[PDB]
Amino acid sequence: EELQYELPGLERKAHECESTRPEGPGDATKPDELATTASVYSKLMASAAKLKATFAAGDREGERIAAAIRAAAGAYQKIEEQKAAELSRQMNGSDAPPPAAEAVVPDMSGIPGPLAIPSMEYPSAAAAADEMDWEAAARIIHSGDTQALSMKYFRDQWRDYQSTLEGHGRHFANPAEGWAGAAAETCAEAQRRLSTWWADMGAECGRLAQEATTFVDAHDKLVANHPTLENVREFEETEWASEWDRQNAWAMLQEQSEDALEAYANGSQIQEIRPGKPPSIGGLPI
Repeated sequence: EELQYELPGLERKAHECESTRPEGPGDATKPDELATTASVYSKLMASAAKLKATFAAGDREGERIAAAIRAAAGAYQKIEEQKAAELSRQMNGSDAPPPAAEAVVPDMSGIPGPLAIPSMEYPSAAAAADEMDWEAAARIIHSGDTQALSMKYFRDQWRDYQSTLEGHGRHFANPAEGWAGAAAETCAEAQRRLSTWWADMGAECGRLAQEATTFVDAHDKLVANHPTLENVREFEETEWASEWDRQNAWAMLQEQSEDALEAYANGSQIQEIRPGKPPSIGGLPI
């Protein structure tokens, strides 16, 4: 596979590899102060943080491929000068001895290394959630955002970032024009890895959104089935026929709360998002 290159084509490709990735998802706040809510929330935030840090490592790799491409181009530039010099000495009857042919493996030595992906310890829920009083729980639920709008926006943002990252991957998928040979194939391979990984990162965006969806759906259901703060008022303002009736009411509402919180604990269980690091290009042959 004979070595062919077009130096501007190599620039264009290094340049595409440096394409700015659009700013990612914003942050989010908890819908309420329930222990279950804090637990699921801190998990989703931890996944989001892990993804953002991972994406930053990805960026580093794009820049490394660019630098590798430019190192190649630099090497081909030297080859081009030698060939021209060699052709000149041959044509102007120099008859200096022709220089020895020495292959040159592009110099990678100044290219930045892979980016560290900081360790984040993933939060773990309570083995058995605390029992709660229904008025106390209604208060906690309804003093927050019973619509979990922040979390829902967070969910929307991550979901929609998936297509961004898939799009971003395509900056890498195509090999440079007019480049052929071992290095070109190696680099195309590295690009395919990085390009494919970005698409995987997009899919992880999808997975985080599904996890968030699972959470906000569960929270919606919690708000719907749990006694309301208005139920607290209504319990007081209601003229109860007898005290016995009143106590059965309290019990019923208490069991409503317990059942809703139990369903919330179960239904909002989510799984850790563990994205793999990006591929790191090595160095090109010659």
